[PDB]
Amino acid sequence: GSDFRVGERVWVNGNKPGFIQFLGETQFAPGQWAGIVLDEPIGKNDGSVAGVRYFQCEPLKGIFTRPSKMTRK
Repeated sequence: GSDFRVGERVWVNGNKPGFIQFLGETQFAPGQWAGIVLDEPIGKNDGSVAGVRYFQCEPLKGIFTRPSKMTRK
């Protein structure tokens, strides 16, 4: 009903909660991406990929996902 916004609480596939820290295109892949800081350290990065920073968080709490792979509740 409404587009995602920075700061929104989201649930990534598998029902992993996090907050949106980045939205848009990135250098590592085409299309739209969502940079999320997860509640749990089950992520893959600190908000950067290949030395390029999109956002910042603990090294194991950041992940980038397609907006289609996350939902609100």
